[PDB]
Formats: sequence, structure tokens, C-alpha cells
Amino acid sequence: MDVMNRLILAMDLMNRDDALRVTGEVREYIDTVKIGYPLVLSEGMDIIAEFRKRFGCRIIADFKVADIPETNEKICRATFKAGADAIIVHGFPGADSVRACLNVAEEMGREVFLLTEMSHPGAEMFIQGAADEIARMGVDLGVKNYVGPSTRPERLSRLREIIGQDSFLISPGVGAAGGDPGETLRFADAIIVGASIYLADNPAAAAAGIIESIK
Amino acid sequence: MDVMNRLILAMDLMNRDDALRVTGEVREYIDTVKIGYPLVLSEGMDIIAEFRKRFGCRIIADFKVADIPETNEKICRATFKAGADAIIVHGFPGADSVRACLNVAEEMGREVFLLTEMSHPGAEMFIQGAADEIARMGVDLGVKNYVGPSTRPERLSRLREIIGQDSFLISPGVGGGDPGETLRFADAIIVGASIYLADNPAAAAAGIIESIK
Ligand SMILES: O=c1cc(O)n([C@@H]2O[C@H](COP(=O)(O)O)[C@@H](O)[C@H]2O)c(=O)[nH]1
Ligand SMILES: O=c1cc(O)n([C@@H]2O[C@H](COP(=O)(O)O)[C@@H](O)[C@H]2O)c(=O)[nH]1
Repeated sequence: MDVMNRLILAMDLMNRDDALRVTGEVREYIDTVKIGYPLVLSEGMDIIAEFRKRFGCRIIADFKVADIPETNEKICRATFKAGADAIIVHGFPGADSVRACLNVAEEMGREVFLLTEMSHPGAEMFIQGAADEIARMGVDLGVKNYVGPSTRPERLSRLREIIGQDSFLISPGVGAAGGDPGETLRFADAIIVGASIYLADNPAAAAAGIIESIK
Repeated sequence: MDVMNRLILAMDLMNRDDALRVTGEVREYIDTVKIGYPLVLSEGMDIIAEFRKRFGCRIIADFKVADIPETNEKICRATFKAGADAIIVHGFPGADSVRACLNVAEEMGREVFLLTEMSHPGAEMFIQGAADEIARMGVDLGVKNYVGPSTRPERLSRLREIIGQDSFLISPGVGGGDPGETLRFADAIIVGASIYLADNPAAAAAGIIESIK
């Protein structure tokens, strides 16, 4: 995927009018938008096609798919039919669950991103300990796209080592309570930024500032 | 939670007309319906209030919530605002992620179910090893409702030991797990396709209910 400015917008506003306005304002800097359940459950799956048409952006559906294989397939298919370019899926439910999502993505000409490790404090309890193994499972399954935490660069470096240089890696948890934009981009292909942009008084300026900091 | 006949319908059909037809056909047996992303993503979140209105049933939103705290908070608010009586949340992402859902539920007067172990084969890779710790985490958080797999009776028994007798436990994967034995440990069983794909859902439900007593 070709992510403009290596910066992905996490559009987690839950009001259509506000989500549209903010996303529109930063289209000059960002052409790849991560849409998750807060927006989708508030405004409907139609919002994905609307965003694509209105802003001419790529959409990553951040649905953290985490069910049994048959249910996973149903979610993935519905999500791709709704126009998503890619979908983010959890690895902790096991290889069969992940394989199911890969089935559907292959069948429909779309992409799966595998979430191997998370950025919040609770990730220390069970996810961190499984992270290397989940990433290796991804490699064994032929996964090419990954999501991993910027909150700790040493962990992010280890992930990149597991998945190789050819794999695509995107990373959330950027900022004060997270990692540094520049440092993260030593290992990740793109960073994901949400509230710092969408709650900013001037979202366009917030985005420009982040891109400046990583010139 | 009072589940009629200890039997929860997993309404995973993706067509509103068919979902409504089948649910109507078994309402005389089942008053508690699990609605997941397949139906909600196809037909929209409004389907939850429509089910509760049309059937006078309780709805468990099976969204397997598995994000960071701030995102889980948003998902739970939207879900409860849509009328869900309960939401199912993953424990694997850790305590703060679960706490977020619990706090929202408690603020809104709704319920959280903690999913501790899953029923499918891949569950053995990562989740099974963490399942008892996840249940113990839930217990300390004050979780009172749990989900665990009918396909592994020994695991289900241990989960019941951990959560204690006062906690509420529901269990899918029946087919597969046996209804009667599962109910030695679970308060209710969850059943999907063997009811909703049947020639006669009512009889299918009636049969299951019969095999229990
Ligand atoms: O480990 C992870 C995985 C995520 O998807 N995310 C997601 O990335 C986004 C981050 O947004 P924010 O920059 O406002 O923290 C949110 O949509 C969140 O759900 C995350 O923060 N950490
Ligand atoms: O471990 C689990 C957790 C679940 O929620 N489920 C859910 O329970 C339901 C089971 O449906 P079925 O009886 O047709 O197998 C599905 O909605 C599925 O997503 C499961 O099967 N195993």
C-alpha cells in the first residue's frame, strides 16, 4: 500500500458531520484513513463507501476481527463488500481464525493486516508474551501486512526483524502517551494518529505539524 | 440473568427478513438472543432495538470487544445506546481494556460478559493458556458474567470453579459439546445454525430443550 506522508488518520469521531469535515480538511496530507467501530456503529457501514467517494482515500477497517473462523469470514466479506481496502484482524484467536480472514481477502482482492501486539498498558498482561509467536504465525500463514505498537521501539524493532523488510508495518500509539513519530518510522512503514488530529482546533495544522516533525 | 429454558439463540443470519422470521419461530422457547457483527454490519445497529421491541427479548451484543480502553469505551457506549442489554468482551487485551467496558456498562445500567476461552481449534494456540488467568482477572475486576466453551467440559468445570457459583456462565460450541453435560457447569447454552438453518427451528429448539430435562 502507498500511504501518503507515511501518516494514517484514525477517524474515531462518532458523528458523521464532524468525521466528514475533519477528514476532508486533512485529505491534502493524508490519503489513507483507518475507520473503526466507533464511527461505523454510530453511522453505518455505508460511511466507508461515502468516505472513499468523497475523499478519494484508501480505507482500512479497524475491526480487530477476533471470532471463530466462520464468523470471521462473514465479517470480512461484509466489510469488503462495503468497500474497505483492508481489514485489521487479531492474531490471538489462533491460526484458523486468521486463515479464514486471509481466505476472504484473497477471494475478494483485498488485504488483511495482522495485529500482533498492542500499545496500551493492558497489552503487558497477555499480548506482549504472545507477540513474537503471533507474528511468526503470521509469517507462516503468509501474512504480509502487520500492525504493532509505537509505544516501545525496542519491541517494534523485534517485530520488524520477525516479519522481514518486505512486509508492510503500520503503528499506532504515537504521541506523549506513546512513541515518537520519527523513531517509530525507523521500523514502521506508516504511523497511525487519531485524537491529536481529529480533536485539534485545527486538524489540518495538527497533521502538517506531525509531517513536519518527520521530514 | 433469567434466560428462558437456559437456551440462547445465536442469530447469525445476515438477512433481516430471515432473522426476524426465525426468531419469531422460536420466541415461545427462547427469550434471549445473541446478535453479532454479521447481522449488525449487514442490517445496521437499529436491528437491536427492533428485536427487543418486536420480540420483547433481551439482546446480548456479541462484539468480542478487543481494543484499547478509549476505543472500547466508545464501542460500548454506542452499543448500549442502541439498546443492547449486554455486550461480550475479550479478556486477552488485559485489565484496562475490560475495565473500560465494565465502567461504561455500570454507568449505563447494562451488563458485560467476559469471554475467557473460545471453542474453536485455534483457541488452543494462545487463549487456552491464558484463560484461567483471564477469568481470575475478571473476578478481581468484579465481572459477574462469563463465556466459556462447551467443546471442553474439563475446562468449563475449572472456569466454573474460578468464577464461583453466583457468577453467570454461558457457553457456545454445542453440537460439538453436549447440551446436558454443558449445563452441569454453564447457566445457559448458546446455539446457532442447528436452529436457524433448520427446517423447523421451533422443533429444533424444542428438541434441545427436551434433551436437557
Ligand atoms: O495497539 C493499538 C491498536 C490500535 O488499533 N489502536 C488504534 O489506533 C487508534 C489510535 O488513536 P489515538 O492516536 O487517538 O490514540 C485508535 O483507533 C485505536 O483503537 C491503538 O491505539 N493501539
Ligand atoms: O468460543 C466461541 C465464542 C463465540 O461467541 N461463539 C459464537 O457462538 C455462536 C455459535 O453458533 P453455532 O451454534 O451455529 O456454532 C456463533 O455466533 C459464534 O460466533 C462461538 O461459536 N465460540
